[PDB]
This record gives sequence, C-alpha cells and structure tokens, in this order.
Amino acid sequence: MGPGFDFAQAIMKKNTVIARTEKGEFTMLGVYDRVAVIPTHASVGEIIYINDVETRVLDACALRDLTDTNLEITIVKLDRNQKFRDIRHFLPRCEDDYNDAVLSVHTSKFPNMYIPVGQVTNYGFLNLGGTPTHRILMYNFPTRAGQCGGVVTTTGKVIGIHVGGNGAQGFAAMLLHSYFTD
Ligand SMILES: COc1ccc(C2=CCNCC2)cc1
Repeated sequence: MGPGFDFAQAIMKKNTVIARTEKGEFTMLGVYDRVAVIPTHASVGEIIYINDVETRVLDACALRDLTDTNLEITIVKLDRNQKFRDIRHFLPRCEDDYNDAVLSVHTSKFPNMYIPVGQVTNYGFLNLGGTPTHRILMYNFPTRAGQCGGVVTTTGKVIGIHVGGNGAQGFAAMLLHSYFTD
C-alpha cells in the first residue's frame, strides 16, 4: 500500500523460505550466502525442509549474549545449491527503537501476509515461554500462532524476527549486523 510495505515485499520475495521442523512451519529469513535465521524454539536438527525439499543442516548455532542469556535467534547454514541475496547492509548496528514497522509472514497457512504494527520499543528483558530472553523488541499488535519467524522491517532496515506474543503485544528478537560477520 505504501513505501513500508514496498520494502517488506522486496525482502519477502527474494530473502525468505518456508522452513519446516518437527515443531512446525516457520517464516525463515536468508541473510547471505547459505546462512538464514529462525527462532530457537523451532528446534532445528541435522535435517530441515526448505520449501518442502529435504535439506541437510551444515551448522546451527542458538545465540546467547555475553551474560549467557537466550537471544531466541538460531543461525542456520543450509546445504543448498544457491545463495541468498546479501542483505547484511540493511541490518542495524545497535539496539534501538523504531517507528512505522511491518511484520511480514509467508507460510502454507499465511501466504503473502503483511501487518503494519506501528511503533517498536526496545523492550530488552522478557520472560519468553519461561526462558529469560534479552534484546526483545515489542509492538502493540495482537499477533497469533503461525507468525513466528515473521520478518520485522522499517523502510530500509531489517530489524528483527517475531518470536512470541501475549495476546495484546508481539515480541521480536533483534537482528544486529554483528551476528553475521564472516
Ligand atoms: C541456502 O539455501 C537457499 C538459498 C536461497 C533459496 C531461495 C530460493 C527461492 N527464492 C530465493 C531464496 C533457497 C535456499
């Protein structure tokens, strides 16, 4: 509908795949080369389905901060014959608040879904499903099951991936440029 949805659509059309684990279908963001991200609660194993194709996992790392606190991001390297468009220059360098964000989802159940979530707060600490979690972004939209892995963007920035909700608010794990240096 407008330039927010334009940037979101550009990311979804080239830099997302549908990931399936034993815990469900997730929106998965490809960041560069064969490296993608997914919420840690997806429980990635040695094998994952990517757009319904059986795919070997070459590496999977559940990130924690230097307090040894959960970040709810898993970085996955996929054994596939192609590379993602490099979108690392759209990642923020520092923790921040944002205006006018879009949450975008693409699964079998919710294809081509875009949600204007509005203002995003650097919330920080969250007890997420019983697990102390840091670097959480919060938005005042009543997000429901099926939206985990959803990409949070502003115009020109990919800022997070959706990891939970409380029925009234939705929560995303930050993406930082420093997670994807090689
Ligand atoms: C490293 O694994 C990859 C990389 C890219 C893809 C994509 C397929 C179609 N649309 C673009 C993204 C799939 C798997």
